[PDB]
Amino acid sequence: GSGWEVPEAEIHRENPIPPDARSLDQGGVLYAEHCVRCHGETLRGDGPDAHDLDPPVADLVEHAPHHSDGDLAYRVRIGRGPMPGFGDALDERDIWDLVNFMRDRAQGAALAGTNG
Ligand code: HEC
Repeated sequence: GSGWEVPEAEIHRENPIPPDARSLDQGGVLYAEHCVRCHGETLRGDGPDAHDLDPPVADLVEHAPHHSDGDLAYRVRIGRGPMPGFGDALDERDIWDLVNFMRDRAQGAALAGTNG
């Protein structure tokens, strides 16, 4: 590969899980279980292990609103650089809620609080 390997079809596959209690609460658990070590708690790359990798962990806060549910989901599923694909360990519910958590927090930090 030479970057992001994700099929456009699955990019438009919006995770069939309503962003709410289960997505955000449970998603936070799966997030703090795995993602925080590189993407951090504030989705800004606050991860301690994010300093011993090669590719940029990216500012999910800004990245997530610009990306689609399926796109982000597939990357957690199959992997994205130094992060292994969790699609074999985690189920759809785990990853789908992860994306909802990511999307919600990112958009919340992008929109709410910003007057410009
Ligand atoms: C360090 C080993 C990581 C852990 C742990 C997790 N992620 Fe990650 N992620 C990492 C990198 C270096 C990158 C970018 C590499 C690239 O090819 O661009 C990413 C990217 C993502 C993305 C896509 C964001 C974007 O490219 O705009 C998503 C959606 C993502 N990561 C999700 C994610 C989740 C849910 C994790 C916990 C289960 C997680 N990552 C852990 C590095 C690392």
